Amino acid sequence: VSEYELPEDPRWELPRDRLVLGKPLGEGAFGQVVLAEAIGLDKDKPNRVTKVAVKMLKSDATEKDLSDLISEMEMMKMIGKHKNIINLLGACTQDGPLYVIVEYASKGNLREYLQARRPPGLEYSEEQLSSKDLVSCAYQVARGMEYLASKKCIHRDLAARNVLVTEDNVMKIADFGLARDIHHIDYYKKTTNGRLPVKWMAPEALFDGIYTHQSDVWSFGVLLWEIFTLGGSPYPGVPVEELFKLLKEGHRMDKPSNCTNELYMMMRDCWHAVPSQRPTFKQLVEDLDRIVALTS
Repeated sequence: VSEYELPEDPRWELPRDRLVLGKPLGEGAFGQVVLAEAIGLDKDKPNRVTKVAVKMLKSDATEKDLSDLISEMEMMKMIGKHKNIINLLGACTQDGPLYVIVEYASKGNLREYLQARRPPGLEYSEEQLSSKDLVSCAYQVARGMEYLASKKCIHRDLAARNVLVTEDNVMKIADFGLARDIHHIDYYKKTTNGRLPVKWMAPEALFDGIYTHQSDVWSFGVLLWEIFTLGGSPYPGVPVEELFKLLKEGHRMDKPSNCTNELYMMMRDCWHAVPSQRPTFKQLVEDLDRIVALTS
């Protein structure tokens, strides 16, 4: 990207004056997000302003940070609108910093959201959620991922921290900087040493560098475990340095406390050693729907 100079796309281009920057939201690693006001997005009612989130490069940006930003933008162009995916609102691509303008989620990411609602239990440290609530979180994220897979897209970074919660408590998948398009190819091969959090990586992705929708399913299993620990961190006590060996020996996380055996069996299913023997996101959606219907 050190000189692939960005083209223009009038469909998505929003002039920089129609954007007013304010408080910073997220931080760290590959970029930076600030809260902003956008003047006349939907056009047909062009004098109202919308609260939006703006992704941009941070202070000491690297080539790959920029590459990731651009890629996130284009990927979100390809994916399209869906109820459970933070969708693209616009972009500032010419004559200044790259600005990727996306939907704003007032209630933060799923991990924070879940941790803010932990009952005063012994396995821990707002108002609590019912079982049907959590299972509905799982269901929503599953819908989003099913849609992603229908569009031949691999997220590669599916985790609680990358799921956002809206004002109406809707789940919306975010962070597409590492997302890859696998239209008309069997898999995606990763660089020699990856840039994705190890504890969410499927074994075939960690050891062999193969990414498919199935590895995303693995990640979703870890996400289930995160949801029903109400924001716990995967493989508690286990340092990354020691996870490898464990995974190569068949180690799997235990059943979280407040969790049915059906859901833990779903987690274990997502964590199958053989990728092809894992459920698809469609099957996961069907299952989670069935379970939602049988819960209160």
